[PDB]
Amino acid sequence: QVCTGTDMKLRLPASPETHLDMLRHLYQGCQVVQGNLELTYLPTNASLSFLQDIQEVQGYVLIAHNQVRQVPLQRLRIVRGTQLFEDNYALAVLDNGDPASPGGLRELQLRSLTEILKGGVLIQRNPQLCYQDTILWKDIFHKNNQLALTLIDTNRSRACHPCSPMCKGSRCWGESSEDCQSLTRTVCAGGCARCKGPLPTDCCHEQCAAGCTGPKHSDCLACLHFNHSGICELHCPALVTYNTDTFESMPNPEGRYTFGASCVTACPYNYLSTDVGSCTLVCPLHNQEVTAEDGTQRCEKCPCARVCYGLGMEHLREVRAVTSANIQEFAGCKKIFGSLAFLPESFDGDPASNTAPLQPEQLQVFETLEEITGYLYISAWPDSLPDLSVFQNLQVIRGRILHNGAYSLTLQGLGISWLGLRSLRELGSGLALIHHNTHLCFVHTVPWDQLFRNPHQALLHTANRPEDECVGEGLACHQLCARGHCWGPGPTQCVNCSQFLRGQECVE
Repeated sequence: QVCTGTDMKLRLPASPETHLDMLRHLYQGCQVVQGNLELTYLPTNASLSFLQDIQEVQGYVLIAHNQVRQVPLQRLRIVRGTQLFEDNYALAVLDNGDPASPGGLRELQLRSLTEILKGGVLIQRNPQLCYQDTILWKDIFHKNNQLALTLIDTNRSRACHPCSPMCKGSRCWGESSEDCQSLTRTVCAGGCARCKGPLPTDCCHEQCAAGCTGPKHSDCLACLHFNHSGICELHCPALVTYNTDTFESMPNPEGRYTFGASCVTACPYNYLSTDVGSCTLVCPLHNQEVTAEDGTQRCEKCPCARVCYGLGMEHLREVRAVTSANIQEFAGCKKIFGSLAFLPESFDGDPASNTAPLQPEQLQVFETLEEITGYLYISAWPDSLPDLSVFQNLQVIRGRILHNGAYSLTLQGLGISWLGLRSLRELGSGLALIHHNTHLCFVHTVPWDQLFRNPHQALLHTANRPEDECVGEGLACHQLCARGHCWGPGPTQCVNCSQFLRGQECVE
């Protein structure tokens, strides 16, 4: 039902051939996307039926470089704009069309889109796309949307039928009567932000987003603010309430944490239950996470300890890689509050600053690491290291921060023959992708279901050592391994032991 979004922008996928699986696993059956929704570089005949469910995007929606003729986000209603494309646009459709039939997105058919809270719209360089000029974008933009700006590229290369004859004002996202625009703001009596029609009787409860089916807080089709068990309120009920006479704090049985635009009993697995009554991925300043017995984590106020940070956080916020210059900052860590990334640059070095290449002996810094808050991205690696022994003691990747916003773990272009991640027990989020590691095997030897914690997790893989070639060398899990399942060759690599261990080897 709820899944996170992505942060790829216009970056090409590392493995385009796995792109549809990436998207299917991340979004199939997801109605609400935390963060941004991005579809970039899809093929003409791509199958995106799994995205028919999305109703809401917290951030921006980007459709770009897609030759996909149809992108059926027909249930999308609300784009919140909490983060914007180019820091300004809630919606962007870019580069759709070729330079017997041509590819390129033809129409958007967003029959459901009625609200943009923040951010503008960009529909540019899309020679095969029509009806981007047939929307009353100012109605969609919310009353409090200061960037109610739409830029349309009308230099089209395709002849199109005018909007369905059934569209009011000829306002549509397409040629069908089902592709016509609904109006929720600029048609509202009394100047109310949202309504379901032209009468004062049609004004929606203030707490409603994108319209309503009636004036009650239970009639909102979506909340502007928060959904408390179907009830829209301007805030979630205080997690801790106050005494009638003294106003002293006391637990609120009706108290909830704010999650997205919903109120929850407790924050979802791998989210932080902040003491203030909110759900985060990252604790507020001067609050540390505390792990709960139920798999949730909570943020409580500290006088804080020194904390290990990874990429995308703090002073490493603008740093996209682990290098020989910053590898030492992970010394002594059990957990990293951020991501790790090993790029060819990490291992090639960078003469611009006379920085030495990262050496394999420096990767030992992660041997004490049990948990990664963000993602682990390895697109380079010493070939002197046949496995990932470096992370053999890694137990958990929370993946709150994903690579390109999609992967909690990606490995590509390595000389490793097996992974060997003996201690890995959990993947909190995102997908994993392994590719173009033609020496690598022990891919199908670890049911990945044992590490996954939610319905949107999957392993994507390609261009690894062919399974047939690997087993042809006699490479298989030791018969002593529980279920014959392992991370690599040898009894030392068993996912579990049927008998007992000798050190890490399963023995009898």
